[PDB]
Formats: sequence, C-alpha cells, structure tokens
Amino acid sequence: SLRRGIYHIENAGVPSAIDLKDGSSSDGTPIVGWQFTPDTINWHQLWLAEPIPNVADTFTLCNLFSGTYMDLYNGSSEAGTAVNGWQGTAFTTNPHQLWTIKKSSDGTSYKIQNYGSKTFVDLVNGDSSDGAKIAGWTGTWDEGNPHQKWYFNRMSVSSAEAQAAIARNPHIHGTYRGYILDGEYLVLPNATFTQIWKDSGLPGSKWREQIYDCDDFAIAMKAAVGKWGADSWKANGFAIFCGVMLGVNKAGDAAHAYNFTLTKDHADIVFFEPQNGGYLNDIGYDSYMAFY
Amino acid sequence: SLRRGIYHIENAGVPSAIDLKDGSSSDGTPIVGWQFTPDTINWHQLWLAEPIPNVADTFTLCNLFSGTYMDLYNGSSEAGTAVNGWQGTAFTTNPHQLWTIKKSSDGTSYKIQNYGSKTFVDLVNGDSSDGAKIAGWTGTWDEGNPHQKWYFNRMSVSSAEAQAAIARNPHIHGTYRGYILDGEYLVLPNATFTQIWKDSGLPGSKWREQIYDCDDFAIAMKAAVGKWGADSWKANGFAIFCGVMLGVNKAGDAAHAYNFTLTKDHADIVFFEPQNGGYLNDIGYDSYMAFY
Ligand SMILES: C[C@@H]1O[C@@H](O[C@@H]2[C@@H](O[C@H]3O[C@H](CO)[C@H](O)[C@H](O)[C@H]3O)[C@@H](O)[C@@H](CO)O[C@@H]2O)[C@@H](O)[C@H](O)[C@@H]1O
Ligand SMILES: C[C@@H]1O[C@@H](O[C@@H]2[C@@H](O[C@H]3O[C@H](CO)[C@H](O)[C@H](O)[C@H]3O)[C@@H](O)[C@@H](CO)O[C@@H]2O)[C@@H](O)[C@H](O)[C@@H]1O
Ligand SMILES: C[C@@H]1O[C@@H](O[C@@H]2[C@@H](O[C@H]3O[C@H](CO)[C@H](O)[C@H](O)[C@H]3O)[C@@H](O)[C@@H](CO)O[C@@H]2O)[C@@H](O)[C@H](O)[C@@H]1O
Ligand SMILES: C[C@@H]1O[C@@H](O[C@@H]2[C@@H](O[C@H]3O[C@H](CO)[C@H](O)[C@H](O)[C@H]3O)[C@@H](O)[C@@H](CO)O[C@@H]2O)[C@@H](O)[C@H](O)[C@@H]1O
Ligand SMILES: C[C@@H]1O[C@@H](O[C@@H]2[C@@H](O[C@H]3O[C@H](CO)[C@H](O)[C@H](O)[C@H]3O)[C@@H](O)[C@@H](CO)O[C@H]2O)[C@@H](O)[C@H](O)[C@@H]1O
Ligand SMILES: C[C@@H]1O[C@@H](O[C@@H]2[C@@H](O[C@H]3O[C@H](CO)[C@H](O)[C@H](O)[C@H]3O)[C@@H](O)[C@@H](CO)O[C@H]2O)[C@@H](O)[C@H](O)[C@@H]1O
Ligand SMILES: [Ca+2]
Ligand SMILES: [Ca+2]
Ligand SMILES: [Ca+2]
Ligand SMILES: [Ca+2]
Ligand SMILES: [Cl-]
Ligand SMILES: [Cl-]
Ligand SMILES: [Cl-]
Ligand SMILES: [Cl-]
Ligand SMILES: [Cl-]
Ligand SMILES: [Cl-]
Ligand code: NA
Ligand code: NA
Repeated sequence: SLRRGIYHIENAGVPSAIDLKDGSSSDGTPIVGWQFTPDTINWHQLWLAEPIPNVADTFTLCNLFSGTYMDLYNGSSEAGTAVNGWQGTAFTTNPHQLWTIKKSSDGTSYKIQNYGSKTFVDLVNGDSSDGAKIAGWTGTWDEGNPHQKWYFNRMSVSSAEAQAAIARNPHIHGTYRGYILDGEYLVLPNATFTQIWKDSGLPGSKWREQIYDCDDFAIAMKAAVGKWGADSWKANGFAIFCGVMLGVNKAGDAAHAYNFTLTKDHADIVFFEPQNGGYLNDIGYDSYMAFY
Repeated sequence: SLRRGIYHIENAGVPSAIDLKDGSSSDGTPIVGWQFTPDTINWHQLWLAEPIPNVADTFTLCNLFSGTYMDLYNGSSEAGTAVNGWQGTAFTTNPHQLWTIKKSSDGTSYKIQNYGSKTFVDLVNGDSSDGAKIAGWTGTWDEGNPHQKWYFNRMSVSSAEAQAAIARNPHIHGTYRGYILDGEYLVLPNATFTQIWKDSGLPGSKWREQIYDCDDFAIAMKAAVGKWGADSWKANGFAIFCGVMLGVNKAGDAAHAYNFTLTKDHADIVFFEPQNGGYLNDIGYDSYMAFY
C-alpha cells in the first residue's frame, strides 16, 4: 500500500510531473503535465496523500501549495474528463476526490483510479509538453500503457523514519533522548534549508555569551523553518523537517547546540551549523538530546 | 557574599535607584539616583554583577542596557568624585571599575566600596530627586548613614534556581527530563513577557494541524524572547528566562506544548499558553520535558 505522505508524481513514459497549474486555489484549475527540477522544491507539484479509513488503497490527494484536491470533473466516466484542483476535505466522502492508488504491472510505478468512475489518471497522448492535459480515461489495472503509469516519489518522512535515520548515526551519545513533535515531515533540499537560514537573518547574527549563543541560533533556525512552513503552504497535516540537537564533545567538557536535516535518500541525518550555514557529517559533538 | 546576577539597586533612605542617565553608552555618562516603577523593566537601572576571581566580595557592575561599567572617575579618593558609566570588561584589573560589595550594619542592605580608593558609593545628601548626583565618598563599613546603603534587589535566577522552582511544581510528570541551556536568567514581569508575545505576531497565528500547531507556537515564543534579549540589551553573560515544556494529560491520551515563566518571588513557575496569552497555575498537563 502507498503510505500516507507527500509525493512528487512523475509520469513513467516521459519526465512530466502532475502539476496544479499556477498553483491556483480556484475551483476547476487544470491539473497538467509539466517538467520539473530534481532536488528543488517543485512548488506546484507536491501532493499530500491521506488514506481513507476502512477503504482499502484509497486516498485524497491535496496539493501542498493550494490546499485544494485532485477532482475528476463531475465524476464522469467518459474518457477525456478533466482532472482539476477543487475545494474539499481530507476525509471527504465525495467520490470525485477519492483515488485508489496501487502498483501497476511494472511493480514500481502506480496507477491512479477514481473511486467513483473507475477511470484512470492519464497523461493524454503521452504528451511531454508543459501544460499537457491530464484526464480521466478508460483503462485496466494490469496493462502496460505508460500514459496511465505514475512514479510516486516520496518527499516526506514519518516520525518513525526520522527516528531511524538518527539511530543509525554514529555521533549519538549514550544518554541520548529524542523528543518527537509531529508525525509526517517534508524533507527539504539543502538548497532550500540554506535559503531559509539566509532569509531568517541568522547569517548576520553575532555570537554573544549566553544572550545569543549556540542555543539561541539553533532554536531561531527551527522557528524560522516552522514559520516558513506555515507561510508557504496552504495544505494541513504535515510539518517541515528541521531538528535541534544538544551535544557533548568526546572529552566530556564542552557542549554545543546545532540543527539537523536528512539526506536526499532519507536514510541518514546531516548536521547544520546555524552560526555559519555549514553542513557536516561530523560536527565534533555527540547528541544527548534532540527535538524535531 | 552577593551572588553573581542582575540587580536593581535601590537606596535604603529614599526610593531612588542607581540609574545610568539616559542609558547612554558614552564614556563619562553620569550615574544618578532616579525613581522607579516596581514590576516593570527599569531600562536604565539594571546591573550585572560579575564576581572577580580570587578577590573576595569584589565585582564589576555592568549596566545591562548600555554594556558600560560603573567607574569611579580617575579612581580619586576625594569625597564627591563622580561615578559614571565607562567602557570596560567583565574581569578588568582597572580598579576604577572594581567594587567590593558587602552587607551593611543593618544586615539587609549593602555598601559598595571602590576597590582602589576605598571610598563608598553615596547618594549625595540623600537627595530623592530624579537625576541626583551619586559620588564616591569617605565612609565606614559599619555606620548607619543611609546615603551609602543600597538594597540589591535580585532580578535574575541561576539555572539551579530555575530548576528548583520547576521541581517544586505539582504538575511535573514522573518521566520528566529538563534541559538547561544557559546559566543566569533575567526574569521578566508578566507585563513584559506578554508584550514580547504580542510583538512576535503570535496573537494573530492560526492553529493548523502539524504545520503550525502547539509545538510551533511554543518554539516561536521562545525564539521571540531570545531575539528580544539580544536586540534589547548590550551587556553579555546572561539570558532571558522563557521555557518550553511538553506535557501529557492525566488520562495519558493527549499531549501539549506550551511555555513557562517564573513568579515574582522567583520560587515557582507559571505556565503560559502561547496560543492565547493566558497565564495558568494548572494548564491541564504534566510536563515530561522542558528546555530553558
Ligand atoms: C454531486 C454533487 O457533489 C458535490 O459537488 C461536487 C463538487 O464538490 C466539491 O465542491 C463543492 C463546491 O463546488 C463543495 O465544496 C463540496 O463539498 C466539494 O466536495 C466537485 O467535486 C465538483 C467538480 O467535480 O462536482 C460537484 O459539483 C456536492 O457539493 C453537490 O451538492 C452535489 O452533491
Ligand atoms: C498508442 C496507444 O496506446 C494505448 O492507447 C492509449 C489510450 O489507452 C487507454 O484507452 C484506450 C481507449 O482509448 C484503452 O481503453 C486502453 O486500454 C487504455 O489504457 C489512452 O492512454 C490515450 C490517451 O492518453 O492514448 C492512447 O490512445 C493503446 O491502447 C493503443 O492501442 C495504442 O497502442
Ligand atoms: C590609569 C589609566 O587607567 C586606564 O584608563 C582609565 C579608564 O579606563 C577605562 O577606559 C579606557 C578608555 O578611556 C580604556 O578603555 C580602559 O581599558 C578602561 O578600563 C577609566 O577608568 C577612566 C575614568 O575613571 O580613567 C582612566 O582613564 C588605562 O586605559 C590608562 O592607560 C591608564 O592606565
Ligand atoms: C546628615 C549627616 O549624615 C552623615 O554625613 C553625610 C556624609 O557621611 C559620610 O561622609 C562624612 C564626611 O563628609 C563622614 O565620613 C561619614 O562617616 C560618611 O558616612 C555623606 O553621606 C554626605 C553626602 O551624601 O552627606 C552627609 O554629610 C553624618 O556623618 C553627619 O554627621 C550628618 O549626620
Ligand atoms: C513558483 C514558481 O515555480 C516555477 O514556475 C512554476 C513551474 O514550475 C515547474 O516548471 C519550471 C519550468 O517552467 C521548472 O521545471 C520547475 O522546477 C517546476 O517546478 C510550473 O509549476 C508552472 C505551472 O504550474 O508554474 C510556474 O509558476 C519557477 O519557474 C518560477 O520562477 C517560480 O519560482
Ligand atoms: C526607556 C525609557 O524608560 C523610562 O524613562 C527613563 C527613566 O526611567 C525611570 O524613571 C521613570 C520616570 O522618569 C519611571 O520611574 C521608570 O519606571 C524608571 O525606570 C529614567 O531611567 C531616565 C534617566 O536615565 O531615562 C528615561 O529614559 C520611560 O519613562 C520612557 O518612556 C522610556 O520607556
Ligand atoms: Ca505537533
Ligand atoms: Ca542562550
Ligand atoms: Ca547557552
Ligand atoms: Ca508542528
Ligand atoms: Cl510528447
Ligand atoms: Cl499491456
Ligand atoms: Cl491532511
Ligand atoms: Cl530629598
Ligand atoms: Cl552609625
Ligand atoms: Cl559579563
Ligand atoms: Na556567523
Ligand atoms: Na490564538
């Protein structure tokens, strides 16, 4: 089963993503194929998949930027029926907004079927151009047709996943305790994590004994990433990944406060020094506490 | 011995505080007697007392706002010698800026003696008017003269003191762990804590599932109080008191993230709800973790 999470949804035949045109919140805004840049935030192309209770393999798909839902227009089973963004709710009973998502016959990509119409999300004619129509279309679960096949590229971690990446790190103190604050997290590219740091004003902050020292830098970075999240995205039900750690050096006589993020493959953490913007696989400290 | 800390220094004969005139950082800015308002930040009237290593009962006194030091002008032992703010450093060997501070013969107020001149800080003629001259003057350790007697009203807590106030609270979970970030903390009046909340923009923030929920409010408040500290005060070597707590309800099935401060008498904590500005002796949660 596809897991709850945020996905960048990429056609299997051509490198077009599912894009809500201009990120618009208007009802009936077209969902189209569009090119994308890897290792960036693709602002109009992220989708929060919310599993429906007791309805196997069935989800709402909420655009992260607009807060509006993937909607098959009037639920029509006619081939060519528009797929658009439309107002809704995460656990709606409106079948126009409910999608059964299961692996295709290649075992890697998925097909996306409207729960009411039983038709599939289709990149019409396999057209790779920016703005190409996506429609509901007749199809089967098992056929090869790449027009109806979609890679769900996972852009978030659950809290259990973040905890696993931390636990595999070698720079964790024996007395470590971690404090989990949310359930599902958008993982940022370093380019974006850095941009938030820059825009927070921290690059200009001066270290001052106790009154603006390492703990203040680290907490300010976390707060800046939390503000960024709320100010940037209209969907609810996820957070943005940015941790704080306290750590102690090998000699046991100096402690430090810093941030952390996740690798691109989501399997490991990487430390961030908010006093200078650097990313480090070894910051010189073993973490005794984290919150994220 | 007077403990390291921040003090509001009040004459024993008349209710005038030691005030660095207009908070000015200029060398030679007069230190004068001035009236004050209890339970406020008295912006020009706070002094960070730094003990000198191996020099019994002897300190520098740094104005918290200006960052400049109490200085006996050219170290003169003449009665009437100006006491002024002047550039220096926390552990200076300049005797013009070193002060031996010990209890007077009333056992409550202190006398303040210049380490070089052996003269005492004196509110000239006991004058209660705003802007009255403070000077160095001849005197004795044991005499009653109220012109040379000063109540050191303690406005900060050590970390050990904050930890004690938390440990006496009844709403602490069995699994509680606290994480100490600094060593000495300015305790804010609630009026000021509230003003920082208002000025942070939090009163206008909307609760949103995971993306701006209780943890985000609490961390933003802490960050706002940390920014306030650095932007408001020029002295170093202290922090501003504002904690974050995570807690769990009695039934064990709901958790919450909130802030905390200290009572006026510094002996107890009081919870703060950053979603609405309220102060509570019981927020409905027992804390399992804190950082401050
Ligand atoms: C059959 C029809 O279903 C619902 O209307 C849908 C639309 O539903 C969504 O938007 C409407 C406002 O237009 C409303 O906010 C609703 O809660 C939301 O789910 C939408 O799916 C469009 C495009 O496919 O189709 C129908 O208009 C319902 O509101 C109608 O009363 C009626 O039951
Ligand atoms: C080039 C082409 O690929 C396949 O046709 C697709 C369409 O395939 C879907 O619709 C057809 C009926 O129109 C049939 O139901 C098929 O099972 C289903 O997957 C559809 O993807 C459209 C729009 O993008 O493009 C092509 O027509 C294939 O069936 C055709 O034989 C042909 O090889
Ligand atoms: C005896 C004299 O002592 C020092 O000068 C002091 C002043 O010292 C303070 O300010 C000066 C700059 O004016 C400098 O920054 C110094 O480090 C600092 O401690 C001050 O106490 C004034 C007013 O009482 O008196 C003397 O000017 C030293 O700089 C001089 O060279 C000389 O040794
Ligand atoms: C009213 C007055 O109070 C006391 O005199 C103080 C001064 O006291 C200090 O200085 C005198 C010498 O001028 C002497 O050394 C005394 O021990 C020392 O405390 C001084 O505080 C000035 C400036 O504020 O005001 C008064 O003159 C007292 O000795 C006088 O007899 C008289 O009762
Ligand atoms: C917010 C906006 O994002 C970018 O433009 C989007 C655009 O983004 C995708 O396509 C561009 C090329 O047009 C790049 O491949 C990006 O990496 C993609 O994410 C599309 O989403 C369209 C259609 O909805 O809207 C544009 O606003 C960027 O080019 C803009 O500068 C801007 O940052
Ligand atoms: C920053 C400034 O603070 C206040 O004025 C100070 C003044 O403050 C004291 O005296 C006033 C009465 O003049 C009240 O009692 C305050 O509670 C005191 O803290 C003095 O410090 C003088 C001399 O250094 O400077 C003034 O700037 C306040 O009145 C101003 O509005 C302002 O907030
Ligand atoms: Ca949360
Ligand atoms: Ca600090
Ligand atoms: Ca610290
Ligand atoms: Ca959150
Ligand atoms: Cl094409
Ligand atoms: Cl096939
Ligand atoms: Cl949701
Ligand atoms: Cl008077
Ligand atoms: Cl006497
Ligand atoms: Cl200091
Ligand atoms: Na820096
Ligand atoms: Na509110």
